[PDB]
Amino acid sequence: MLRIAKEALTFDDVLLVPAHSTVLPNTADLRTRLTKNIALNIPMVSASMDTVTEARLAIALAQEGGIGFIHKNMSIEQQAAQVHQVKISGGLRVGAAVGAAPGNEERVKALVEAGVDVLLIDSSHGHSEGVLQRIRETRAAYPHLEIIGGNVATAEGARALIEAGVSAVKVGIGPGSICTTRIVTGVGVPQITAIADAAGVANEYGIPVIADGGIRFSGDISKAIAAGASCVMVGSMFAGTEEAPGEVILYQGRSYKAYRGMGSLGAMSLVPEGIEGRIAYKGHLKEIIHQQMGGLRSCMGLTGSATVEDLRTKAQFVRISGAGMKESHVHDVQITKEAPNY
Amino acid sequence: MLRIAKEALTFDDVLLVPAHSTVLPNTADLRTRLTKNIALNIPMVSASMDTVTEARLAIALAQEGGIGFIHKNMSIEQQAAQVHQVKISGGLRVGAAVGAAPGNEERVKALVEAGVDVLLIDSSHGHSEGVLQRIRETRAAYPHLEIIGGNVATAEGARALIEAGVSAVKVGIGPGSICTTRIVTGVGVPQITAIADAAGVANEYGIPVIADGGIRFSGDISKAIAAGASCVMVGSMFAGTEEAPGEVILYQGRSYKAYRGMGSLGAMSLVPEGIEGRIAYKGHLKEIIHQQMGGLRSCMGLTGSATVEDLRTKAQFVRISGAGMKESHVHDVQITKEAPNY
Amino acid sequence: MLRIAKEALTFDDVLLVPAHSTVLPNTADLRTRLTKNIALNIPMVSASMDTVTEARLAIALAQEGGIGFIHKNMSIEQQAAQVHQVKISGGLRVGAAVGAAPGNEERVKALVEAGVDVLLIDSSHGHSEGVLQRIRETRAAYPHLEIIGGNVATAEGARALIEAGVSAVKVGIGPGSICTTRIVTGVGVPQITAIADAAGVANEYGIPVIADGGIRFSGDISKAIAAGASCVMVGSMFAGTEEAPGEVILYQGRSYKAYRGMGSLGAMSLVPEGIEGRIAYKGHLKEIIHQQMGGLRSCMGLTGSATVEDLRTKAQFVRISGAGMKESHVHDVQITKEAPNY
Amino acid sequence: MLRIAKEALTFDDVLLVPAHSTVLPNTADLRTRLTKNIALNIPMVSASMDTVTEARLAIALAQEGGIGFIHKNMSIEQQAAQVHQVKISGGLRVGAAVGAAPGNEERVKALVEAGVDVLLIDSSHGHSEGVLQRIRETRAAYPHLEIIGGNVATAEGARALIEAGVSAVKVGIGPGSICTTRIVTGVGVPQITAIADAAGVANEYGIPVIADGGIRFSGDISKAIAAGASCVMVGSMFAGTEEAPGEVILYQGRSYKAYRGMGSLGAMSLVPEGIEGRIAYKGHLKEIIHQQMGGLRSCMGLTGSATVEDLRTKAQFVRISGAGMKESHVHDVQITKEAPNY
Ligand SMILES: NC(=O)c1ccc[n+]([C@@H]2O[C@H](COP(=O)([O-])OP(=O)(O)OC[C@H]3O[C@@H](n4cnc5c(N)ncnc54)[C@H](O)[C@@H]3O)[C@@H](O)[C@H]2O)c1
Ligand SMILES: NC(=O)c1ccc[n+]([C@@H]2O[C@H](COP(=O)([O-])OP(=O)(O)OC[C@H]3O[C@@H](n4cnc5c(N)ncnc54)[C@H](O)[C@@H]3O)[C@@H](O)[C@H]2O)c1
Ligand SMILES: NC(=O)c1ccc[n+]([C@@H]2O[C@H](COP(=O)([O-])OP(=O)(O)OC[C@H]3O[C@@H](n4cnc5c(N)ncnc54)[C@H](O)[C@@H]3O)[C@@H](O)[C@H]2O)c1
Ligand SMILES: NC(=O)c1ccc[n+]([C@@H]2O[C@H](COP(=O)([O-])OP(=O)(O)OC[C@H]3O[C@@H](n4cnc5c(N)ncnc54)[C@H](O)[C@@H]3O)[C@@H](O)[C@H]2O)c1
Ligand SMILES: O=c1[nH]c(=O)c2[nH+]cn([C@@H]3O[C@H](COP(=O)(O)O)[C@@H](O)[C@H]3O)c2[nH]1
Ligand SMILES: O=c1[nH]c(=O)c2[nH+]cn([C@@H]3O[C@H](COP(=O)(O)O)[C@@H](O)[C@H]3O)c2[nH]1
Ligand SMILES: O=c1[nH]c(=O)c2[nH+]cn([C@@H]3O[C@H](COP(=O)(O)O)[C@@H](O)[C@H]3O)c2[nH]1
Ligand SMILES: O=c1[nH]c(=O)c2[nH+]cn([C@@H]3O[C@H](COP(=O)(O)O)[C@@H](O)[C@H]3O)c2[nH]1
Ligand SMILES: [K+]
Ligand SMILES: [K+]
Ligand SMILES: [K+]
Ligand SMILES: [K+]
Repeated sequence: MLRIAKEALTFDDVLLVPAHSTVLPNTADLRTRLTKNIALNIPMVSASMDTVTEARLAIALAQEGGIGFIHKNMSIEQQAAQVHQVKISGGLRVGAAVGAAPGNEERVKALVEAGVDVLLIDSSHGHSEGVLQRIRETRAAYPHLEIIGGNVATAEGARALIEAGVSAVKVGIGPGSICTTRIVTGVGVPQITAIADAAGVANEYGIPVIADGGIRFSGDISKAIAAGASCVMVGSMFAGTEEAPGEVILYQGRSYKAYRGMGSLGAMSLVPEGIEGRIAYKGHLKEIIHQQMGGLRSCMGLTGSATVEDLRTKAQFVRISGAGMKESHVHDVQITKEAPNY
Repeated sequence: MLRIAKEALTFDDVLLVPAHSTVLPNTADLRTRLTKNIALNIPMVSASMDTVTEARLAIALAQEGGIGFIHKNMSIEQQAAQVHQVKISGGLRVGAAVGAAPGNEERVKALVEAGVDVLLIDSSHGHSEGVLQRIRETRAAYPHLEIIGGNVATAEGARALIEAGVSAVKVGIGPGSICTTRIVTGVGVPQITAIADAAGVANEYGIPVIADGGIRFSGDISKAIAAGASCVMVGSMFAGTEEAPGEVILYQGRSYKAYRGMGSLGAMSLVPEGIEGRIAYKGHLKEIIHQQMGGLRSCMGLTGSATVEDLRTKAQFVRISGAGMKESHVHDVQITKEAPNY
Repeated sequence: MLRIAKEALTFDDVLLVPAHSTVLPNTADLRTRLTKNIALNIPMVSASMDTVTEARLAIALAQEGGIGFIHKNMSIEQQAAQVHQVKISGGLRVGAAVGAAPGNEERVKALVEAGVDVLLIDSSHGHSEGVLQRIRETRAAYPHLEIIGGNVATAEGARALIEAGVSAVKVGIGPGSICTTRIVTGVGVPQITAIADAAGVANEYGIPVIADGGIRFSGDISKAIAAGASCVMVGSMFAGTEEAPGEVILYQGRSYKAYRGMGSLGAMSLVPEGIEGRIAYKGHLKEIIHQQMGGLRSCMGLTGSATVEDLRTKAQFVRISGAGMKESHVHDVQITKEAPNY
Repeated sequence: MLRIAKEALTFDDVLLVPAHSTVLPNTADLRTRLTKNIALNIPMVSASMDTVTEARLAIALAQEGGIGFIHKNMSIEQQAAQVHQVKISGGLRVGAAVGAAPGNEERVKALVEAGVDVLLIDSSHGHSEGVLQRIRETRAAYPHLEIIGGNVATAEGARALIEAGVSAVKVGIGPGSICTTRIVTGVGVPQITAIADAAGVANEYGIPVIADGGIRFSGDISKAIAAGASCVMVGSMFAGTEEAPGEVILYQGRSYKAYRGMGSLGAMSLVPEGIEGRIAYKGHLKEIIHQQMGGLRSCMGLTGSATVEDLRTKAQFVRISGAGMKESHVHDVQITKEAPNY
């Protein structure tokens, strides 16, 4: 009577199993794919959010081997200009977002004319007739444009996007840090299972999966890749960097920047699907990426994964309980110094 | 040796799976049934509680497409008068509660004479000889009166109520926010399983199930409907509105109203089965309903549920762990603004 | 490789399922057995602890239909005198504790001479050669003395005690509120499973099981009985009453009494297996018993259990998750008044 | 699609089952093995950490029947001198650590010349070509030197170490109190399962398993042994003792010592895998060992384990839920005095 499809898992439900290794962290190969036609030197892309990615962060991230997605909460002229600013900064790639609603044809044309490398239809509605037909329309108009459609969280959603013509499948319905879709609507799929379910289909086509949302610690990047993702999209992890939009706010001896959902009231201007918040100031993006990729390298040394494909297709998990996750964190000790990756 | 019937689930144990959709939130159809003979434009009814539903809230709720149940903690004359006040307010429907104990015949007669649309026998003892024979007596005296009996939490309880002649089955033993039945007695069934178990029987008869208690967020409304309920009954979600009984209380810069169980000592005047509390002031009921139904509409857009029946009979769940629920909430960020639906 | 016998449950893992009922709380029959030869009017006995049971509480409890166990942390003459004081208070029954170590023969003789109704060998070592041979020695010396041996937590422990000649089996290794055996030693069995496992054996002999430790709320009493216990032993629930030993301590506007484990350093005067604490002052034992038995009566009304035997042998459980237990408690509301049973 | 090998358990997921006993705590035999050739009078060894083990603690621990591992964060001359200082203190055994990287030949030679009893290659990379070939090189150079290699967390890791020539297998990837490997990398195995998996292989060879990390309470020592370990390695439990390195720090009326991971930035001088912290001051190591071994003795009395081998090979577990662990701790009472083992 209760129509329950299966028990789905998230990052804190699993750990990666150490295995025979010939890999040292400094020899690990971090290269991967965003699409069949767009390679990345590291498996990180930035969220299309108004508190994460404008040209400044997109440039810095691309210089580190990732790609940024310029957010849609600005005029067409402004967004095209940001794309152009990244493109003229010496051989760098950039993406840009547009919404799922009809009437974005002019915006897409302007972004393409500005040299955008990949268009994102930025939505939770990947498995909808509207988004699928938007993808088909876009693929007709731009036969050689790399396209990522709305997010999905299932095998059938991934298949539908692929059949519509996307270049990569992005996975995540409500796992975001600043996000309340799952609470407001009741809808979502724990992210590890969501990634694996999508990958089971996408792998058949050689189409990359992008794991979007819920990444808190560098270890979550490893887990997302092992679940089947070719790369991760992050908001919180990059929010609060110097390069992210917004000024640094001093409060009670500590520094912060604003970070908000794109379905928050502030971002939309209504029934919101995110909140408005503040996040500790992180310093420069370069050091954050170094910390995060250091964790992933150390993972690859422990799992014996020479490349991201090895991690993505060969590494094994164990299922854990809540006590297992409490043991994984610091426990039974007072932390006197905050570590740069914790 | 341990007589354990099965593992039962509640709202936070499950999420709804996104599916193919042709539904936009503004095209979703929220109409449903309270009984075979009483339709609702939205799937919400208010609790028969002395801190939730008197005529003022019953009127406002009926104007929004729901129905209120006037509580029993007042004299017969007062309760009939409240019913009458809702009935003369332009085409509005109303319910009213009576207790399970013998001797309520005069009260029932007065409520019927005042034009009550549906009588509720307001109790946790739906599966008891007393309540079942009270239903039979009432159905004999008023062959055309819509009747809802005591609450149940099982398939057999639902069957018994149906065989006694009820017009809808209401489900919930102790899930309420302000309620302690399960702690004081040890008795209850997690609400998602309770709803599904009742619905498995009630569906055979075309008899609506009402999911009563434990609804905290709009996403819980979606889940209750998908578990099999035609509509939800809420106390906490409407307590604290301007229209609910009681005055607004200012304390340390914030406003509150009283909210208490009907088995609390205060409400009964003894071994209580609820507590007395205060709840943040919510403003006008209209905006709360708009927020809550906005969440449900957004659910229906994501699940592809065109109607409440589609959600109730076709949408699928996934089982989740505690980590999955922590990911669903806001996490790893400081909330600087409270959202109207969170 | 990991020798794991099975997954064991405690009170918060389960709820009782409501069933057809002809029972009202005021008609429920609370009578039960402590042993085949000692009946109780209510299913409650007090812990043999120096912060719970001396003559004053033993008298008050016996007047309410239970039995107290006078603790062993006093001289032989003092303990015999306390027994005598309960016996001369008009037809009342009393128990008394002795430790498991050799050399307690004189103490046992003095307690028997004072008229003790039941002797408890007060220990966690029920399944030990020493305790079993102590029981055999005692049964030889006093062929008609009701005897309860050391605690057990397994079927085989219960069988061994029965074969040694006990009159009741007491179950509980480390579930106590003030107790640390499970943390210090790593040994124990979650109490619901422990009770059921013991009862599976004891039921074959018609020998009562006493559920000792871990009872926090009245609903836990219901659950212990449904798991197979004929009655419960409580420390925390009665500590802090006016009748318990110790003076009332005022601190920051609230009143307390001391409550400590019998393996705490304070009680022993070493490697302790309990702690020293304070518990809120509860008032008179009579009102506490009324609240606790009111909860049990309300359970019996909901489960349709006319007698304690019906609850003990017929009522069904459902297994629940942590979300199910959070729903059972008060949730999402501020408690402005503390209820007498919560 | 999700490559999940099995559900793995940690200390708080399990309890030991009481069994028939002829063992009293004072008759329990605590003797065990560190290697086939090195016996221990108690099953405790100290972590090779710069805030746990230098000569002073190594001497005190060896006098109590354990063995200390002098940490590697000092010059060769200094480390050899510390070894020598323990060796000349009247018949005492000592170990010493070296890192996994090439170029430690001189350090090993100096430690051997100073009389070290056992060499530890102190690493998380036990299952790596580098560590395995380091073990082989060392075994070639010192055919009669007791060697422990890098840590492992799997059956295959244990087999590989054994085939390379180790004298004991040490188990633990990231369970440490002050440690963040699992969070930073995503890699690890809950410690109870890790120990059992290693032991399943090591038992075939008669090779001891050492359970390293995650031990918080004395009951965890019992559980590690029952999972298959011959002895435990502890950092937190001994940090903060008078004999551990570092001065006592007074802060707000309480005393502390520093305790930090060996992958913390402070210890390494970078992407750290531990943190820097402070731990409450514990007093002299002798009393801590007495408390911890008192807990283990009490376990052995309850499980009927006459020897450590009996506990290690015969004692049974039950799986528990989070409610079972909450019952095991102190609950529902205010602790007015801190117990020496809690
Ligand atoms: N990945 C997620 O779980 C998630 C969820 C909500 C919001 N968001 C973020 O917020 C922004 C808005 O995302 P969104 O579009 O999912 O939020 P949304 O559900 O508010 O939809 C936004 C617009 O798209 C159209 N739309 C609404 N429901 C639709 C449906 N069921 N099918 C097709 N089209 C529909 C409407 O025109 C609407 O104004 C984006 O920047 C996105 O990244 C993400
Ligand atoms: N849905 C729930 O889980 C729940 C539980 C307790 C109270 N309540 C609320 O509190 C109020 C009282 O509800 P209640 O009647 O369940 O509380 P209750 O158990 O206190 O019963 C109230 C009255 O009904 C009769 N009654 C008591 N036990 C009975 C039984 N086992 N069978 C038949 N009749 C019995 C008695 O005359 C009693 O005074 C109502 O407004 C109700 O909504 C709800
Ligand atoms: N039910 C429990 O889980 C539990 C646990 C510890 C203490 N206690 C309470 O504390 C008091 C002491 O109880 P306890 O005796 O279990 O604590 P314990 O384990 O400290 O034993 C106390 C005495 O009994 C003897 N003893 C010790 N270990 C034994 C063994 N393995 N087999 C046989 N005899 C042994 C010794 O002489 C010892 O001094 C009692 O009042 C009891 O209620 C209860
Ligand atoms: N048991 C654990 O889970 C754990 C984890 C991290 C650190 N530590 C502690 O911190 C210290 C450093 O331990 P570590 O060496 O595991 O930390 P690590 O991963 O930082 O490695 C330290 C050095 O060993 C070499 N190394 C790095 N990765 C390697 C790999 N994949 N295979 C082979 N060699 C590699 C490098 O030269 C590196 O500088 C030790 O004292 C150790 O006890 C323990
Ligand atoms: O449910 C949502 N409501 C929102 O308001 C919202 N805004 C962003 N997003 C999504 O969250 C991702 C960022 O997540 P993290 O901060 O966890 O990296 C992003 O990359 C998006 O997928 C939203 N999701
Ligand atoms: O166990 C109970 N003790 C009480 O004192 C009590 N009062 C109300 N109710 C029930 O709780 C429902 C309201 O629940 P929410 O606040 O969660 O919406 C209501 O609609 C009722 O079903 C009670 N349940
Ligand atoms: O592990 C233990 N260490 C102790 O120091 C201790 N003292 C009492 N007891 C046992 O706890 C029971 C009382 O438990 P409650 O307070 O939960 O009712 C009692 O009835 C005893 O079974 C102890 N258990
Ligand atoms: O992940 C790690 N990062 C670190 O920085 C670190 N330093 C020590 N160790 C390991 O932790 C063990 C001590 O653990 P406890 O404090 O829990 O006894 C030790 O015995 C080591 O196995 C580390 N692990
Ligand atoms: K850890
Ligand atoms: K979220
Ligand atoms: K509740
Ligand atoms: K306990």
